[PDB]
Amino acid sequence: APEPRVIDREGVYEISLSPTGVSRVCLYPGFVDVKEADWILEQLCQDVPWKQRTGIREDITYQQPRLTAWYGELPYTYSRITMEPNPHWHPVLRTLKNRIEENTGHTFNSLLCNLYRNEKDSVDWHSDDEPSLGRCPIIASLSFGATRTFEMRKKPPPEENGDYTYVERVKIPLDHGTLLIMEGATQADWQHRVPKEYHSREPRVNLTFRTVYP
Ligand SMILES: O=C(O)CCC(=O)C(=O)O
Ligand SMILES: [Cl-]
Ligand SMILES: [Mn+2]
Repeated sequence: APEPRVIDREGVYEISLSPTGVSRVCLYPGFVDVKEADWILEQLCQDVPWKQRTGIREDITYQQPRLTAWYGELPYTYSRITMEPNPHWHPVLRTLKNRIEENTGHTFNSLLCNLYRNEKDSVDWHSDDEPSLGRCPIIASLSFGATRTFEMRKKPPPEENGDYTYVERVKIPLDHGTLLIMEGATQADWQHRVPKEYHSREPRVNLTFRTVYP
């Protein structure tokens, strides 16, 4: 089994060129300085209306191993009743939205907040390929609190018979205040997850900004 590549330096990485196109990730460690990130984490922990929700795999439901809240536009196929998106952005979240946009040149209209309570909270392998994100969505990820690992694995071609054993893999540590951008063919050609850990972890808040189209 090949060895996962590690991305942990500020930079811009074309992680693949095919089959759909160039998949690109950009890493910005310390996008938010630690002390400001400490204050932001406090605010979001006190104010975001975190709730336990269910997810779907294979038309069966389950309690997601994370708490969530939504702001702005919601992907068309999700349930507004279940996800309860707030069209009025928390002022702190609005600031971070504006700061990402001013520093990267990308716009967003949707925010998913994820609270990983501890080392047993996680998100399983997936792509951000909801239809209303379009082909090649630009997705910005901002992390606060405990470091957790963002893993990626390349979607195998058909001749691989659905085996992920030998696909290319990337590992990215996401620490306090780090911004990560995915763009290009990344949702098309890759999956990603945040795995559970077998060692004590304090809380982590992740902000995933996206653009939902009508
Ligand atoms: O928390 C992370 O960094 C990943 C979150 C994610 O993949 C999602 O919100 O769909
Ligand atoms: Cl999950
Ligand atoms: Mn995702």
